[PDB]
Amino acid sequence: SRRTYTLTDYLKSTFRVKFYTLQWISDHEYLYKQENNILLFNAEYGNSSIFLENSTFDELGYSTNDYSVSPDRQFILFEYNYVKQWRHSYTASYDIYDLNKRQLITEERIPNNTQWITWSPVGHKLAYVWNNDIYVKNEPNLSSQRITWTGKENVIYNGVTDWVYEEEVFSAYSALWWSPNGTFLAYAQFNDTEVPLIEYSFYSDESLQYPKTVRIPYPKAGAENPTVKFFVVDTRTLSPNASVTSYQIVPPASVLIGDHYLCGVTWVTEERISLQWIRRAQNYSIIDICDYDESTGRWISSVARQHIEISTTGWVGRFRPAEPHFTSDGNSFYKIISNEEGYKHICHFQTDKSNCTFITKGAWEVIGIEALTSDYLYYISNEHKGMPGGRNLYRIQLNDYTKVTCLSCELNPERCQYYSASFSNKAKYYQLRCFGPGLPLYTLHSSSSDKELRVLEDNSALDKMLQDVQMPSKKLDVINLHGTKFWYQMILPPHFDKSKKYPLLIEVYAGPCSQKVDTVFRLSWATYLASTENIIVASFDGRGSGYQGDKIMHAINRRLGTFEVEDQIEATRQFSKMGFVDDKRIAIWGWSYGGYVTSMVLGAGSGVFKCGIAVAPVSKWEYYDSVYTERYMGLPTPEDNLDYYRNSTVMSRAENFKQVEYLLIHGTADDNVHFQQSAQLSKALVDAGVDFQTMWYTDEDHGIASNMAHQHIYTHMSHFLKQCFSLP
Amino acid sequence: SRRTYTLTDYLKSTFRVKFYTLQWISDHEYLYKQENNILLFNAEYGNSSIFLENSTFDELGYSTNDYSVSPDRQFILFEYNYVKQWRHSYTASYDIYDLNKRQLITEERIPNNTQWITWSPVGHKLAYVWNNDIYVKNEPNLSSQRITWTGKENVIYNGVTDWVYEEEVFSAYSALWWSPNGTFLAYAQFNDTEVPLIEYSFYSDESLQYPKTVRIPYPKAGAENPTVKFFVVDTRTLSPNASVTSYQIVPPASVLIGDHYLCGVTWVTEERISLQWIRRAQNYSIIDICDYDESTGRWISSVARQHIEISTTGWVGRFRPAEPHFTSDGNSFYKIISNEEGYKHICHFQTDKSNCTFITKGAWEVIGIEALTSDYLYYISNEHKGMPGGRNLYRIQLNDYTKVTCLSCELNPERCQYYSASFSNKAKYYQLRCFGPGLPLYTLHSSSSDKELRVLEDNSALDKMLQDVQMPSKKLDVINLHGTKFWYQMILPPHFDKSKKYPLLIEVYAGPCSQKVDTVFRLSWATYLASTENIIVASFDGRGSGYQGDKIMHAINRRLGTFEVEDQIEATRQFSKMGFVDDKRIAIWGWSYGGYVTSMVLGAGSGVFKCGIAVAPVSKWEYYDSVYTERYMGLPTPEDNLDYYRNSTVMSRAENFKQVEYLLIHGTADDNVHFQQSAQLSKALVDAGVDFQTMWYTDEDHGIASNMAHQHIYTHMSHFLKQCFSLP
Ligand SMILES: *[C@@H]1O[C@H](CO)[C@@H](O[C@@H]2O[C@H](CO)[C@@H](O[C@@H]3O[C@H](CO)[C@@H](O)[C@H](O)[C@@H]3O)[C@H](O)[C@H]2NC(C)=O)[C@H](O)[C@H]1NC(C)=O
Ligand SMILES: *[C@@H]1O[C@H](CO)[C@@H](O[C@@H]2O[C@H](CO)[C@@H](O)[C@H](O)[C@H]2NC(C)=O)[C@H](O)[C@H]1NC(C)=O
Ligand SMILES: *[C@@H]1O[C@H](CO)[C@@H](O[C@@H]2O[C@H](CO)[C@@H](O)[C@H](O)[C@H]2NC(C)=O)[C@H](O)[C@H]1NC(C)=O
Ligand SMILES: *[C@@H]1O[C@H](CO)[C@@H](O[C@@H]2O[C@H](CO)[C@@H](O)[C@H](O)[C@H]2NC(C)=O)[C@H](O)[C@H]1NC(C)=O
Ligand SMILES: Cn1c(=O)c2c(nc(N3CC[NH2+]CC3)n2Cc2ccccc2)n(C)c1=O
Ligand SMILES: Cn1c(=O)c2c(nc(N3CC[NH2+]CC3)n2Cc2ccccc2)n(C)c1=O
Ligand SMILES: Cn1c(=O)c2c(nc(N3CC[NH2+]CC3)n2Cc2ccccc2)n(C)c1=O
Ligand SMILES: Cn1c(=O)c2c(nc(N3CC[NH2+]CC3)n2Cc2ccccc2)n(C)c1=O
Ligand SMILES: *[C@@H]1O[C@H](CO)[C@@H](O)[C@H](O)[C@H]1NC(C)=O
Ligand SMILES: *[C@@H]1O[C@H](CO)[C@@H](O)[C@H](O)[C@H]1NC(C)=O
Ligand SMILES: *[C@@H]1O[C@H](CO)[C@@H](O)[C@H](O)[C@H]1NC(C)=O
Ligand SMILES: *[C@@H]1O[C@H](CO)[C@@H](O)[C@H](O)[C@H]1NC(C)=O
Ligand SMILES: *[C@@H]1O[C@H](CO)[C@@H](O)[C@H](O)[C@H]1NC(C)=O
Ligand SMILES: *[C@@H]1O[C@H](CO)[C@@H](O)[C@H](O)[C@H]1NC(C)=O
Ligand SMILES: *[C@@H]1O[C@H](CO)[C@@H](O)[C@H](O)[C@H]1NC(C)=O
Ligand SMILES: *[C@@H]1O[C@H](CO)[C@@H](O)[C@H](O)[C@H]1NC(C)=O
Repeated sequence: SRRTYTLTDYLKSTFRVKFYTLQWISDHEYLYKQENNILLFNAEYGNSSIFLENSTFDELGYSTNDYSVSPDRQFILFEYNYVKQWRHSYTASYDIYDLNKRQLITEERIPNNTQWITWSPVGHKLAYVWNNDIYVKNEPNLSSQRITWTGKENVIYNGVTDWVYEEEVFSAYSALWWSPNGTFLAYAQFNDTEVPLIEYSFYSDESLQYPKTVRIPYPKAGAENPTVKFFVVDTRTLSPNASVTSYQIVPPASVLIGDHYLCGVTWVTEERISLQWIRRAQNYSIIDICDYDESTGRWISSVARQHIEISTTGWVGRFRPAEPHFTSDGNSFYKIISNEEGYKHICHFQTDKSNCTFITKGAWEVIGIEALTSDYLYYISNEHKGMPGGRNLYRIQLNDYTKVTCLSCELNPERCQYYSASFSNKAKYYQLRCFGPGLPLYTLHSSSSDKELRVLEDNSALDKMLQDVQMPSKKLDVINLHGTKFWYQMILPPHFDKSKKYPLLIEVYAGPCSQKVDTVFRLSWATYLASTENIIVASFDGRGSGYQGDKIMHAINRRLGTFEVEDQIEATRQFSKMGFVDDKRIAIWGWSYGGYVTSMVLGAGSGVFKCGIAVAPVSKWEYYDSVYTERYMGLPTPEDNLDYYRNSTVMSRAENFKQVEYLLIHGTADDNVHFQQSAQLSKALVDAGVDFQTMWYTDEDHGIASNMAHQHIYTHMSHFLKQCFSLP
Repeated sequence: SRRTYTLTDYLKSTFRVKFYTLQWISDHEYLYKQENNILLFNAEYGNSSIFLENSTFDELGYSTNDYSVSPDRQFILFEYNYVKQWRHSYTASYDIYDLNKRQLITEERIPNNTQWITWSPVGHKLAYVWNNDIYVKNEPNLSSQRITWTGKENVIYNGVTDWVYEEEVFSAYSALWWSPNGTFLAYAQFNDTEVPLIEYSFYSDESLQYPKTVRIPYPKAGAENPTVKFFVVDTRTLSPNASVTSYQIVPPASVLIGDHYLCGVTWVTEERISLQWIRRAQNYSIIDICDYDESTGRWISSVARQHIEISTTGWVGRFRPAEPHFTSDGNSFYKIISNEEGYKHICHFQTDKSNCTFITKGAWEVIGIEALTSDYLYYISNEHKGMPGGRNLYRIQLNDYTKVTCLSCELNPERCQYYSASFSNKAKYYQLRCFGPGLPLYTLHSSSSDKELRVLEDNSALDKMLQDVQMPSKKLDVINLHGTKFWYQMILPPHFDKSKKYPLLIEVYAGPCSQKVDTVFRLSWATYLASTENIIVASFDGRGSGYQGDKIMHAINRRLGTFEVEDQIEATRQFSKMGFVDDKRIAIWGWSYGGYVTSMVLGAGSGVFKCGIAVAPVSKWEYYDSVYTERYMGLPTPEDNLDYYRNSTVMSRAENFKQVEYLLIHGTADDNVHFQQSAQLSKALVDAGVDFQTMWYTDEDHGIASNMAHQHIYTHMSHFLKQCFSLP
């Protein structure tokens, strides 16, 4: 008999899952890193030529973290000195190389500690942020022109997001957007003057005698939020002895009236820009299409060019409103919005008309719009086979919504049921990325007749390797809760014995619009637990989960910690009846919202779970950030939703932990879910005379992802579970 | 059958040990709190009368935390609104109550948040500290006179100590001293301007949305230290419109030359004061006796009145240089110093001459000088039976040092071997306090006849309750390590069967001048471990331990973490050979320095210990305070002792932890041994791939003493030990 997938196999990634990352640079060509050099492929034929010899990297005096070729191909940025900040943010040093002269620009260099940098969409202009201010370099070798003067550490950010905007609104650090042709440079200014500071200790290397205190303007629920300003700069007049020509665009009056967020920016044409704003409440957003007035430099908005989007049952969009996809000429756009029935579908809008027309419909949802031509619209949805945890690429005819074809559905039906796509510049070619249920598969296709063209990466090596290991099997199925069909997944140990009662581990996320059940292939900790430790690992998507319509997703609106926690319990009760499950050994674990749900479940007193592990959990919503929290909970005031904020804390269920074995884990430098959350929960448990276990991870943040900490937590969690399940 | 002493019995103090706290107020009277009344006792004839009826307390309107009667018995101070700060410091509100007119002073009340307050030694003058400044009230009903104007939060302290002086030098918050007749008020001023701040999070009550950051000027080893100034205020001129008459006394040149500490103050007569100073190196201290010059108001210092004390093998004194005890006239004094053999004994000094004469001698040590009269000196020593862990009261005739009597040695030889004493004014009577090995016994005696007069408290009630429980016995004995005899104690389970093999827990402190082996009776966690769980708990005092001469104590000078750690290992190795120890089940635990030694031992790779628990340990000397650390280690510089600071960290031993089960515990609000110490240690263990267990305690300080935390830590450690010993 073979061997099993071990914890070390997981921790050291002994079984490599290959991928194929390419960067389109034209309607038919893409850059790809092979053996350290940047190759240039011609999708059409498959022939490649060298674009940058690995040799050039060696001659640089540092490790190249990332590269970015200019749109006209005359220059390339070299990113080094990478220093991570939050989830997307970081600082770095940059060198600009001249691909013509095949030399390295040395005059007027990009500054040290640059916060963000980007080429214009055409040519080779540059805009970057340094010390919270924006700078523009029209030519690599020329000196930069300062765009903003208000930048102030921890107070005013120009061109980059503050903490909450990076994490909860844009999911990006960048807040700069060049116009299609480089005339205009739009940017947002964030003002955190009145945002309270979260403070926590950072111990750093053993050599530091006194700990450092980290301070971050971070708006917790109901607190003062950062304010925002959007401007469009006319770069044509940037001159050393000239002022900066910029125009401030404000949101329509229906949002300007109170606290709001800027949630999206889309350039339509050189003279048309679409701004998307949302009220602080987040159930009311509006798109404002503004046109440039050549005679005054103003950006004008009109009531006819404005489009509202609200939600009466919940919040708008999944984590933010979906983005508008404009036609080439900008006279109309396609965007995903909720149906009359609550399902997210593509609607066609006239830029200056309010009524829109849905072009897709059904008891399923469009995930996103991937590409748009004059003739077609390509999108991703979970329509196929009615499985919401599946994803496929579809193409619909614009002049006939009856003609919709599925480009990926039948390519490899057993191996591939979960895809994402990447199209070349005018959608003439697309790369399909299959993430499971079988081994990932990357392939290239021509939009003309949808020919397979060629395989880019098929993971044959991993496949050869895995046939010698006793892998667990993954099965998806459905169970009915309160008249609704909900999906679950179970990772089952190899050589499954129906007569044996296996211990069961429930892995949970369960946050609003979460999806823990899908057909994605993963080599994870659960793979190990099932393969070597014979533990069945299962996940369930109940009320509050996404991609199945707003009736399901919005079910937990204003009441986080109720129906989603309850469904995890009821679903587990059903699993516990299966003959091959040892109902006396059921555990539950989760990270983040999953840690919160795990804790609420253990504190429910259901008698269904023997033990559980919460990693970096929210323990009280008033401790989490304003943007995410308020979106689902409203404000913690008696006039709004205070009662539901107060009875949804983990601390309120403290007494009930006397019935279970609990492991609470948290990184001390978590800037996201503050260590404070676990500190407050451990204290209430201690105050209740409840015994449990904890594990802090010094200086680790929300991902507890440094190499050693990562190995350590999974090793520590595996020992705790084995002890809970009486496993040798 | 019988009950055993349980964890709950320990945690809830079911078996109460009683004591008898009294306050001498004259040569033959003392106050005592009984049934909440303040009683006035007459030692002569044993009769008693009510000094303050408890009715008074009931009429107050707040919980009276404590009280202090004025020396002339006309007023009484009531302390309420007590709020603890560090180990000795706290703030409170105070009412003054007139005993004659049995009414409460309501005019010119003492301010709230007062930091320290004390009556003058005679009369009823008051001196108090508020907002870091000193104030004097000549009468309870009169407005106070401000004495200092430099008070400043976290910077300048007048009349009270800063953090390090409080914890390591004075072992008190108070820094003011009235002269015997109340003429002068001396006080020290501490300047923390250049002391770095230790910063850490305090989460507070669950309702606090954002954690607060605590900041304390705290000097770590080798860092900038607080500076001090000493003044004597002539209180006779205090008047609403008069300036403050004061004189600054500076240390002698030999100490003034560099960083130093004021370590003690002793009023000799109304016109003579003794200041004791020590160099930052702490192997050099000097006593400077200053005389008041009536014609100029200054306090004059002279070389003939200066006395130097140094140490060539280590530091001066035990934790500070011993204090001088002056005769009534102030022409000579008695003080404990190390003799030529390295044993601490009483030397008689002439105030204006440098040579002294020893009045005690032998291979044992004087612990302290308790009282002094024109004809006798009373002291406590461990001479009896040659056991360093025993304590007795002796009286030596001043005109004939060969004449010494032991006053407590034979009162109750079996029950009482560890005494402390408290003498009335002029040493006419003394209360004797017996702490073990039997149950505590408090007695009152007459000094003229040395008759026992009466038993104040004999704990006969506790004795009765304990006859019904299976109590463990405590045995003290000796072993030889490298040719030197050292003491150890073992708490043995009831019905100790010399033939069975019991698990063994080593409880360690082992810091410089520590004494974990004594004849004190204690109802502890260990009592429960022996009585209920049948675990032998042992302690051992090896190299570095105190009360056995400098050769033993100074053995670890400049090398903490070496010999005392090795001695714990070798002694246990010998214990494991005694026959009744299950060598497969030996553990070690300790708090503070003991937590440090516990960790160094586990990291030694001796294979002797299966597991250990360290509570709030030091992990690296450079992280601990300057006063304590430098005393034994010198400076962490390559010029001085850096090499020994560097290889004495627990982290340097991380790799050896892979062989043991370890539990690391620390309170997050520990202001003494910063959480940073365990946080840096766990980070090193994670980095080395070591699995271990952790337990933080939210908002708990160095004592992890809140009621619920106390129960929680011991319950958690019991579970861990029992699991390590395979005990159900
Ligand atoms: C205020 O003072 C009066 C005394 O003047 C207090 O009354 C005394 O209270 C104590 C404590 O309850 C009584 O003692 C008890 O005696 C029996 C022995 O027979 C013993 O079993 C108990 O353990 C305890 O020792 C004492 O007899 C009683 N004395 C008088 C004169 O009544 C009163 O309690 C005080 N007020 C408060 C509320 O503290
Ligand atoms: C950032 O926002 C703050 C408001 O919180 C602005 O501060 C105000 O500025 C005006 C004009 O300078 C003053 O009259 C107010 O007293 C300020 N209020 C506060 C709270 O300071 C600040 O000007 C904004 N900064 C930018 C660049 O827009
Ligand atoms: C907070 O309180 C609400 C209202 O009492 C709880 O909602 C109820 O939950 C029970 C389930 O035990 C249902 O049977 C009721 O119908 C619910 N009432 C409402 C108004 O919907 C809610 O569960 C509590 N939240 C938490 C996290 O405990
Ligand atoms: C730090 O290093 C010193 C020097 O090597 C250690 O002291 C030696 O310890 C060995 C083994 O116990 C003895 O045999 C040597 O005689 C010691 N040398 C000296 C000069 O003392 C010391 O133990 C180390 N400190 C720690 C905590 O490991
Ligand atoms: C838009 N805009 C600007 O352009 C601008 C500016 N501040 C400056 N300078 C700051 C110090 N040097 C001189 C002024 N300029 C540049 C400028 C202004 C007017 C004429 C020429 C150049 N601010 C604060 C601004 O908001
Ligand atoms: C398991 N889990 C989560 O829970 C989760 C999550 N992403 C989010 N949010 C969207 C991105 N930014 C804010 C958080 N959460 C929800 C959450 C995280 C932490 C605290 C509270 C809620 N992901 C990607 C995830 O895998
Ligand atoms: C010793 N001494 C003092 O006495 C003193 C003082 N500061 C004051 N006052 C502060 C505000 N009111 C007036 C001055 N006084 C009191 C005082 C000085 C001179 C005559 C009368 C009263 N300082 C700083 C000082 O060191
Ligand atoms: C067990 N243990 C200790 O260890 C200890 C101690 N007292 C001290 N020092 C003297 C008084 N105040 C400062 C510390 N330490 C030694 C120590 C404590 C914390 C860190 C490093 C050394 N006590 C009374 C004690 O019982
Ligand atoms: C550069 O490319 C060559 C093939 O063109 C390859 O053999 C070589 O390994 C590469 N250099 C490296 C190791 O970066
Ligand atoms: C591919 O080959 C064709 C010739 O058929 C050539 O024109 C084209 O430039 C090549 N592209 C690359 C990048 O190799
Ligand atoms: C801009 O101003 C600077 C002032 O030093 C001057 O040297 C430069 O020539 C000016 N630019 C022009 C040509 O207008
Ligand atoms: C939007 O949310 C707010 C909660 O702050 C609520 O009061 C308001 O009625 C909501 N509007 C809609 C359309 O439901
Ligand atoms: C004790 O009795 C003596 C006389 O016998 C008396 O002077 C004294 O005041 C009494 N003490 C008390 C406090 O009762
Ligand atoms: C405190 O010390 C600083 C130097 O560290 C000095 O500047 C300051 O004046 C001192 N303050 C007092 C009141 O002694
Ligand atoms: C002190 O001076 C004040 C006025 O400044 C006056 O009212 C008061 O009477 C004076 N007190 C004395 C003791 O002279
Ligand atoms: C006191 O310590 C210093 C510095 O560590 C040392 O140089 C000196 O020799 C010591 N003094 C004596 C008398 O040992």
